[PDB]
Amino acid sequence: HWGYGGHNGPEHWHKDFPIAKGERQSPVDIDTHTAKYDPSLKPLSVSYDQATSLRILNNGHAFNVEFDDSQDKAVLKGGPLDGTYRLIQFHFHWGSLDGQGSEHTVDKKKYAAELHLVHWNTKYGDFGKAVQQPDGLAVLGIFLKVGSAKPGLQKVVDVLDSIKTKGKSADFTNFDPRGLLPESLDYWTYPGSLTTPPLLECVTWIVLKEPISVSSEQVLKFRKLNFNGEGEPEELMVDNWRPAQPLKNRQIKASFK
Ligand SMILES: [Zn+2]
Repeated sequence: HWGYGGHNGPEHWHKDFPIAKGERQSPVDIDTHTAKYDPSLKPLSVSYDQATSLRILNNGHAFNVEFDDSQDKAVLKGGPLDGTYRLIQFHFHWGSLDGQGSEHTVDKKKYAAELHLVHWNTKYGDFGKAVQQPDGLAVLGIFLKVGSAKPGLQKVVDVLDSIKTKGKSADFTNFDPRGLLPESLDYWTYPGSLTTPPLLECVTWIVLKEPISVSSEQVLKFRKLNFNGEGEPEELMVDNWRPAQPLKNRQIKASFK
């Protein structure tokens, strides 16, 4: 029953999911002056040329674009990672207004939205086994700011009318997630968690420094989605973000000087 409503939002999650008060929770504020440049970090390798998108789903919390993850098609490697991580889905978090929406913050700056590309470690065989391990997942986070349109986002925006409510899905083949990346792959990294219940502490976060630009119209169309199911009282799908959580005994590392 968790959500982002007036009585089931992030501040209530800990009652069903006590790990919400744990030691490695996400997101966090990235204090750029305390993050350490780590010259041992490698460039990120994002290999999406063979990615196979399948479907887009409104799950009641966000929409997920799902991929075929039964072979090494779309993988993330390098950076802080050991081994190979396969893309399973991406989704976004966004606000009701342009001044909030992101989950991670940068020196307390909130962006309008955040993209998460979720990948699982192939040495565990499946996503459900991977989430039980401290190196199971790698999530690439990309901030969105409102300005110029992102051409490679428009196919996502145009299908949202067809998945307005919880439990609706649409065929979403042939989408190229390379079109959602910024120019630079400089990043920050730290060990954390899923940002939705069950909030499992299985994620190596890789948060890009350079935001992508989207238009005001593109984000406006995200905000016309619904959290509810068909025929239920309309609840616009906005402010589906968890606020920043305590960093505790963790180090944020930067890939760049
Ligand atoms: Zn997310």
